[PDB]
Amino acid sequence: DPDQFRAIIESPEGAGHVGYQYRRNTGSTMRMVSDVLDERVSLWDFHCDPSGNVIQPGPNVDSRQYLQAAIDYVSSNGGGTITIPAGYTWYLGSYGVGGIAGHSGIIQLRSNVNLNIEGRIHLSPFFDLKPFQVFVGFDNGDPASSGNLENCHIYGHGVVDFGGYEFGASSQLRNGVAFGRSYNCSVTGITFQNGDVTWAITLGWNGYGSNCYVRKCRFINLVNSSVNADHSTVYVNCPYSGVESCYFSMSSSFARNIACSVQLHQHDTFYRGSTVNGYCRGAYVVMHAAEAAGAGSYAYNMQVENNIAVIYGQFVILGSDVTATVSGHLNDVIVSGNIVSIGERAAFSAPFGAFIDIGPDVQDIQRVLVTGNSFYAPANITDSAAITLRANLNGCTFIANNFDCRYMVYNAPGTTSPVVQNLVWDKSNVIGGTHANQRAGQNLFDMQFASVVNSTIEVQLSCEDLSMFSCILFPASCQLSYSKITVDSAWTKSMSNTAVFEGNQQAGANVYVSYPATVNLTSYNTQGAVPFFSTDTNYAWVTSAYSLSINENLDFSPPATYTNKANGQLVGVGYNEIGGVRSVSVRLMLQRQV
Amino acid sequence: DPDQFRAIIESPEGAGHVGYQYRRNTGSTMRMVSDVLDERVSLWDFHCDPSGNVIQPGPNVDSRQYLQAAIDYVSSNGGGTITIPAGYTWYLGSYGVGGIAGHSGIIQLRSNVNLNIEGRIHLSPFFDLKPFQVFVGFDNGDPASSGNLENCHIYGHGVVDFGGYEFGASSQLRNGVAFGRSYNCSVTGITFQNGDVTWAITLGWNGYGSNCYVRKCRFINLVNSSVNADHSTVYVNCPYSGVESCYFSMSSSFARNIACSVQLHQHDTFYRGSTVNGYCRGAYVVMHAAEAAGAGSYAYNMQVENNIAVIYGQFVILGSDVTATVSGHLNDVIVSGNIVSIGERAAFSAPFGAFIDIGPDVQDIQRVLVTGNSFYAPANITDSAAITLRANLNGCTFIANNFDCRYMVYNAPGTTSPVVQNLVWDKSNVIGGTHANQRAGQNLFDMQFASVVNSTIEVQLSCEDLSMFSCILFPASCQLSYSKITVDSAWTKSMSNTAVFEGNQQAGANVYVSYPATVNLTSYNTQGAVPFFSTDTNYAWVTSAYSLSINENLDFSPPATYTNKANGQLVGVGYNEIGGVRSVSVRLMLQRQV
Amino acid sequence: DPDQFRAIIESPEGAGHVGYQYRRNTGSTMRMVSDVLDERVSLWDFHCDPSGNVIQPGPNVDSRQYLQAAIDYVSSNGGGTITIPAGYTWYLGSYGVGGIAGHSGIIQLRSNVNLNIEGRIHLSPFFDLKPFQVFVGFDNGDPASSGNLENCHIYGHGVVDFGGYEFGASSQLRNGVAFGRSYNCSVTGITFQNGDVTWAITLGWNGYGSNCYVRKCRFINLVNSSVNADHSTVYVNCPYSGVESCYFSMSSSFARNIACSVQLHQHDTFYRGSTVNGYCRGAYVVMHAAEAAGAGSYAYNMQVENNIAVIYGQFVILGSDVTATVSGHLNDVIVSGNIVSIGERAAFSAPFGAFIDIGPDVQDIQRVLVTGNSFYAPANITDSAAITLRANLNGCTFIANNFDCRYMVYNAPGTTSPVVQNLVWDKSNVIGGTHANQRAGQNLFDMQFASVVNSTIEVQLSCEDLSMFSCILFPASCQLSYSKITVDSAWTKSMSNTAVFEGNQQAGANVYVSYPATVNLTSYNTQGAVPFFSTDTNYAWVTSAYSLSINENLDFSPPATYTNKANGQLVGVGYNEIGGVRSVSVRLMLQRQV
Ligand SMILES: CC(=O)N[C@@H]1[C@@H](O[C@H]2O[C@H](CO)[C@H](O[C@H]3O[C@H](CO[C@@H]4O[C@@H](C)[C@H](O)[C@@H](O)[C@H]4O)[C@@H](O)[C@H](O)[C@H]3O)[C@H](O[C@@H]3O[C@H](CO)[C@@H](O)[C@H](O)[C@H]3NC(C)=O)[C@H]2O)[C@H](O)[C@@H](CO[C@H]2O[C@H](CO)[C@@H](O)[C@H](O)[C@H]2O)O[C@@H]1O
Ligand SMILES: CC(=O)N[C@@H]1[C@@H](O[C@H]2O[C@H](CO)[C@H](O[C@H]3O[C@H](CO[C@@H]4O[C@@H](C)[C@H](O)[C@@H](O)[C@H]4O)[C@@H](O)[C@H](O)[C@H]3O)[C@H](O[C@@H]3O[C@H](CO)[C@@H](O)[C@H](O)[C@H]3NC(C)=O)[C@H]2O)[C@H](O)[C@@H](CO[C@H]2O[C@H](CO)[C@@H](O)[C@H](O)[C@H]2O)O[C@@H]1O
Ligand SMILES: CC(=O)N[C@@H]1[C@@H](O[C@H]2O[C@H](CO)[C@H](O[C@H]3O[C@H](CO[C@@H]4O[C@@H](C)[C@H](O)[C@@H](O)[C@H]4O)[C@@H](O)[C@H](O)[C@H]3O)[C@H](O[C@@H]3O[C@H](CO)[C@@H](O)[C@H](O)[C@H]3NC(C)=O)[C@H]2O)[C@H](O)[C@@H](CO[C@H]2O[C@H](CO)[C@@H](O)[C@H](O)[C@H]2O)O[C@@H]1O
Ligand code: NA
Ligand code: NA
Ligand code: NA
Ligand code: NA
Ligand code: NA
Ligand code: NA
Ligand code: NA
Ligand code: NA
Ligand code: NA
Repeated sequence: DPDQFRAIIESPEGAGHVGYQYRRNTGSTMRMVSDVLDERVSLWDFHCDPSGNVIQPGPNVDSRQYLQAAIDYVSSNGGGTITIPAGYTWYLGSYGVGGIAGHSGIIQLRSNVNLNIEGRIHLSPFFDLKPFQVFVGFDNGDPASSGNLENCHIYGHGVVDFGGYEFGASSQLRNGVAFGRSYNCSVTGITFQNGDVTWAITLGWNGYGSNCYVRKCRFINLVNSSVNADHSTVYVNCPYSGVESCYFSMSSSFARNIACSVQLHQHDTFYRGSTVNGYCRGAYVVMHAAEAAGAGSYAYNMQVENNIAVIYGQFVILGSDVTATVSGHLNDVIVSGNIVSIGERAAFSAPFGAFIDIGPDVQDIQRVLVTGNSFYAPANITDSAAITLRANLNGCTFIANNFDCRYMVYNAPGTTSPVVQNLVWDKSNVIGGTHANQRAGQNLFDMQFASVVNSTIEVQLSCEDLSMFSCILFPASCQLSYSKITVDSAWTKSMSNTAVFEGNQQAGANVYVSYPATVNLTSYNTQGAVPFFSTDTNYAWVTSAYSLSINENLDFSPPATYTNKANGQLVGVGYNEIGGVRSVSVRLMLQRQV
Repeated sequence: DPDQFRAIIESPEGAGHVGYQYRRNTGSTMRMVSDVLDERVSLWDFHCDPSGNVIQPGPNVDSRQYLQAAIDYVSSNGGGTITIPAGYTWYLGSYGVGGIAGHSGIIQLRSNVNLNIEGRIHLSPFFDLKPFQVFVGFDNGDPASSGNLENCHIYGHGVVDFGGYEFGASSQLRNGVAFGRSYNCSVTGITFQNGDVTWAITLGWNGYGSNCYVRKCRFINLVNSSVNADHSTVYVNCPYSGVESCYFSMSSSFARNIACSVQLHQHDTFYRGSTVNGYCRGAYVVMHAAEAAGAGSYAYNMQVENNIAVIYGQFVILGSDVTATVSGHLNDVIVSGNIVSIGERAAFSAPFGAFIDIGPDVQDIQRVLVTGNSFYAPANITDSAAITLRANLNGCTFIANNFDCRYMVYNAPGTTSPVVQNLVWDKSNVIGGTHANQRAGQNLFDMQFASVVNSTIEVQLSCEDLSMFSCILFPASCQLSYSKITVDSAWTKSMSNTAVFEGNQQAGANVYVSYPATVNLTSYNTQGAVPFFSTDTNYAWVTSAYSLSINENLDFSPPATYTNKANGQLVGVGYNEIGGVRSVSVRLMLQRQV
Repeated sequence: DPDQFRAIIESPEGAGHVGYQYRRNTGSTMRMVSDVLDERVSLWDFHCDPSGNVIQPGPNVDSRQYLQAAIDYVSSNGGGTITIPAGYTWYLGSYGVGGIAGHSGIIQLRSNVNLNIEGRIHLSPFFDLKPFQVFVGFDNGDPASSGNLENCHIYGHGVVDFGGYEFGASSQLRNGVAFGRSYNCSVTGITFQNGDVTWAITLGWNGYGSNCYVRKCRFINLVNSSVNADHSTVYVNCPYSGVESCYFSMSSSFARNIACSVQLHQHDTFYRGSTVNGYCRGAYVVMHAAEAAGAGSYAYNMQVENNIAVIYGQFVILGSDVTATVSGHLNDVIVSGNIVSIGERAAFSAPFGAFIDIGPDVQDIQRVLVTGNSFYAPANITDSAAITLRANLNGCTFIANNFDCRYMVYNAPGTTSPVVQNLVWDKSNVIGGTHANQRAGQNLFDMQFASVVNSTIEVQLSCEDLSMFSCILFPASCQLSYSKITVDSAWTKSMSNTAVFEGNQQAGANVYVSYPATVNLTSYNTQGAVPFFSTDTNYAWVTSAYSLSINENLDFSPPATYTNKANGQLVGVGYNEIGGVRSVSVRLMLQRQV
């Protein structure tokens, strides 16, 4: 049948008739060529017209149904990896159908079906002014009724290009990859670019999912208009999941005001080793009660480490909230090894610059460690703080950071009156000098709170700034109890005010406080050991004080150390070599219970 | 010969007769189809019966000999990568033969032969109740006589499933990958699951090997029975080797009592960026003298950083030991950036909770830096410590950590009496408040040692805990010399005991100590400058003291500062505006040589 | 035409006549075998003689033109990935031509053309004694006229072997991969070995380039002769670029004196997670004004974290410089989590050992944070320092490090006289004890500078070292102002000198200083409250002092605290129970404005 043989060979079954054995090894399987070819699969195997003839991709070709067919087919065989070939741009030109339609989905991902994107995937103008989620892992329009997406990995050296199209309306949503209720899924190596989107990738769905990761990806120019309501490049909404070694860049002015790189919203999540430029915000670390279904109502074991950022707003934002029925809690957080600066901008030209923000809208944030970070803002940016503490806080600890910005602790007066507990600012935090001389009328630690309890503020300057009103100021409206507040004397000799308690709160029974002050004293006339007393009676709270001044006199000396008396004078015993009433003005370290 | 031509084409040599040139490029090599196919290799090329017909894998098919044949064949050509295809589960049903038999080996790995596991590898019930090591890189039953395994990489999106089978006896061993005397080997991307094993991966053999790594792997439910004697998921037994970005999870109760994620046992080894849940222990960092053959008897440059863990026992365990002939030493260790909690459990229901443990069974551990970590244990877990110091220590330094647990330093009285040198607890360690009010009868730093030398403990509270017996207590049995022990006054005003030296050890010539105390004093009756003396004679050791109390009196003041006298009284000079014997009880900061 | 059919099949077009459809799927594209084969490409498709017959690689075969042809061809189709097959060594035996010739180039890389190196690439002896750059991404002999290289990735399990050939002359250059003006390029997984080269990889060109990375690579024995002038394994000369998780090893003696692992020379660059053995230096972090064209004249956001190193010289070297026209600035640097030791060597046998060096040859270095690192040098290495501060510094901050070496701060007297600003050494830096008893004639902090301003040095010992001359010494030639210098008393009771100011600089108006001293005092004879005065008149600068000694006497007590008098005596009020002139020698804490 040698006519039939030639016909068979040229037919689509022809490769199934040509035998093969690996490297002529007689111990190897006797196969057909088609068997070996069938070990791999690409978009070319599905990118064909109804008569089976291949179609070249391009801007007038909608590749969506072909990729979907490929995905569908490989899913039917228990999975595999589909290559999107290099050297070609594959345009997407229509919405998907079925369970992804509720999500404005283009492509449905399926379990165990990996995409090796080596070429480029580009959105056609069909999508201009419309919502879209390019890859969707949900299988139901209602995520609560969705099955899971498992073991789906997107990787390669290729690109997803969003076509530069602006949002049509603020209320729209746009996404690159929504993995859905996603278990062991990942994106590695891909560049996402040239868009106006809400997110590039989302992981999980309200706590459902596990072991999802974004690694070695680039995210470039993904906000481009004033219509875009909000952008967060990666939203991590399942536990045991994270972002590592990624690069995030924006150029748009709008991004400086609206864009965040990462959301960590479930327990055991991380954001590491990544570089951010041009964004408003670095990361939110948040437990929303509305997202607590899959993994509980606590966000714990949250890690933000070893990132590099230039931002215009706030680096890390901490928060939690409630619904009628569920209480969200954020605890057990570490922020460490990050090097962050506020980019060159005018004061008040973007959201208030901060390393840590305690974001408003019942919060419960505690057990946070912020350690071994650097923060810098240029000297003109009045709105820059180590922490903007703008809502209730139940604990945050700062150790061994270097903060070089306008404020250390700040909240705006007569906005919120946060209730503050367990704010620990260790003496090993180094306060930079870039804003020296810029602080007229300002308090370095401006404690504009309802109350402060169980808190520690150990102020240590590293250079002079005599422009500042005070190192630390508590308004009379702020209650202060069971706290330690100290101001180290270095670089403070010429300051009129070091610590200010406008409500005399430092007299509290369990307030432990020390700071420098200038005190005028007068002695009795007695020759010999002689008392010196303060002229003012403002010191009923002082347990001891000691001299920070030299004694220019030969004929007498004031006391080295002082106690107080019931009338609020200080008193100490000096020495009159010759008698006479003495009158001196001395710099003292005032101490209370320390 | 056109009959012969058709026959040739359908034969196993047929692809070797069909010509090919890349993309019709006339400058390309004129090849045959078989040449291009021979560029890749899969298990399908060896998974055949004796007549060459392919065999489908499945639970009634033992794939072992076929994979071994593939490995053997590729090794003969100088190496390559064998694909274990996606969409299939490949069952292993028998032991291997030869040099791996001594190791209970299933598959022998060979140098330069990589395995790309995209499908699933599952153990058949043949292995129920038996020992096994799935992949073995030794080529001799005696590892000391083994050749090396070099340049062998196992990677992909696939899975090794251990079939859920329990151990048959405690004395058995079970492993996933033993690389052997392994140089430039790695496992990346693989999920190891559903087992009862000793290890999932071991790297090296008693110091022999180099540049072995486990990256982006998952390890899930690898302990399931009470028979399992001990589990450590990755054992690193060669230098210049490590674990990074991995995920470790257990669900079994037995795992909470026996399972550790990593062993770092040779120099220049690391454990980074990984997430652990459900394990007893995080990592051992140990030099066993018995393992010192390949790389010397020092474990140095050991790094445990930026991990996330929920454990039930101890995070990092430090140790070393000796044989008759060889002395093991552990030095130059860093533990940093880790965020760790003891999981919800009853007190004493698992091994004692600790961030650092100094593990018993001559140790030599020194030059350890523990910095910028968080640790948390729930308030009910009495058995929780920043360090359980249960064997000899030659040095460990703690700086800028946040420890929130029951004890800071602990050892059980009348177990061991460790000899302690160079324990440094810097003031920048922040002590959390979760266990406040839980510490009746307990010492926060319970120094239950034979001796303490060249040590620093700078206690700083961040909130009150008046339940505790003391901040720090030394029993009379503990010698204390050439040390600094300080208790900051903040939050201590109402404590009866701050530091306790049951053997009066704070009087030592080179002991530098300060802590608060209440002292009753009486003055002479003299008007004017007047001495006040303590009623008790317990202060022969005090170099100075100063007031931590206000003076409620108008008519006199006690001294601000005090020295001592030979009889052990304190003495200072106050001021009697009017004469009369005065009697006061004051809170003082007692100081010795500081 | 069945003769023609058989002929066609055996021809190079034969595979283009054999039909295929994926897995017999009738919905799949009807293709030819050649179409599926054309989805991949290897060196075999170009490694052929002029008649198209394949050539086997080997030491007598020059593979260069064949690889270049492959690269060229794939570039023409918009890119792809070329495999360099496993199981073969591919020798390079000649220079390339054209635009790479100016760079001594062998292979020209092209945009979007990736190289998957699974086999070995070896240099033939043609290259002995000659310069070479194996892979070059420039397209012009003058880099300023070069186009860019974009989207080029080199990866796999293979090896580049430099053939062991020595340099022929010091003035020559040799490189593995020069990416050129390189945007989104990377090298992953490759081992570079057995050479005498200047660099293994360079990224960027004078600030031009972006998003270039070296990951999971090994670099082994890349210096082997005394001819080699200088070696730096990776030179990062574009922003948003870095090195992570790499391994660097040298065995040569010459490497201990000349070799550095990484250069970070542009903003937003990083060096993380890597292990170094046998090198002189870890990393330079430098802004050269001569390299400022592409990305500006500031190196900012520079990160060196979580590395492991054994080196013989300096870990991190900081610098900047100028040209006639351009000023380079280095700022916003973090160095954190690194564990580093000086390898076993004789004192002065290699460049001076240091954790941080401020390298000479107008510098501008500021806003540097050095935190949470360990450093160790063996006790014999006299030339070991936490910082060698050998050129001008505008700021560096040290917090919570553990430095165990001979010096903390050092500069050699009568070499440079650096101008120092904003040097911050926080009290949380722990000073190790390995060099105790080795410091005869040495100052632990040897402040051999022109001047020191706005600086903080808080010395805290952790053990005794009475061998040292002083803890800190300022020569009379060093101006000191607006600074804080403190020496904690612990472990200092027996020291003759703690802080030394050879120019009496501690008297400065804005110098804040405290340290211990022994002081002889004499009292008046008066019974009762009685003054004690120092016999020496060296204390005009002291604001207060207090006792660090016990009082062995019953009949009197010296003052607990002292002030001074205009003549430079100290004075305080003690108590004579019985009268008589008293004479005591006491250890005091001397304080000035603190
Ligand atoms: C851009 C971004 O992520 N911003 C963060 C805030 O997130 C919140 O606003 C977003 C605005 O885009 C999201 O809401 C929008 O999308 C919702 C979800 O889309 C639906 O469900 C999807 C699964 C389908 O595919 C879609 O087709 C659609 O059906 C939609 O319901 C909203 O109407 C719309 O506005 C974001 O919603 C979350 O999206 C993730 C990712 O897709 C998804 O997994 C979640 O299910 C979904 N959550 C919920 C509850 O629906 C929404 O959360 C974020 O709130 C803010 C955190 O900071 C604030 O709150 C802190 C705690 O009080 C406080 O401290 C802080 O100061 C506050 O600013 O951070 C970013 O702004
Ligand atoms: C599970 C685990 O790793 N536990 C750690 C302890 O390791 C020790 O016990 C293990 C129990 O499973 C291992 O011993 C077992 O296996 C030995 C080796 O198997 C043989 O050799 C292999 C190469 C072959 O393939 C096998 O067929 C067989 O011939 C076997 O000899 C023992 O009888 C058996 O109990 C573990 O042994 C090491 O295994 C690694 C990995 O396979 C291998 O590379 C080494 O060669 C082998 N070492 C030796 C010396 O044989 C064995 O080390 C670990 O000791 C402990 C550390 O903490 C303790 O010690 C500290 C220092 O004193 C102390 O501070 C601390 O408090 C102590 O708890 O940590 C885990 O428990
Ligand atoms: C080995 C190394 O990298 N050493 C570091 C120092 O770099 C400087 O010396 C190098 C010696 O090899 C390089 O100069 C050499 O190469 C130059 C460039 O080659 C040319 O241009 C290439 C693009 C072509 O392919 C070549 O064919 C050739 O045309 C050449 O011009 C020089 O003559 C030659 O000596 C190195 O030069 C840089 O090389 C990189 C990587 O290839 C390239 O991207 C740059 O363009 C090129 N730069 C310049 C300006 O040409 C050259 O920089 C390095 O200077 C030192 C830093 O520390 C010192 O300076 C600090 C600041 O003052 C100071 O604090 C510190 O104490 C100092 O030691 O670090 C290493 O030693
Ligand atoms: Na929807
Ligand atoms: Na905390
Ligand atoms: Na209030
Ligand atoms: Na054995
Ligand atoms: Na240490
Ligand atoms: Na004892
Ligand atoms: Na050149
Ligand atoms: Na700094
Ligand atoms: Na000078």
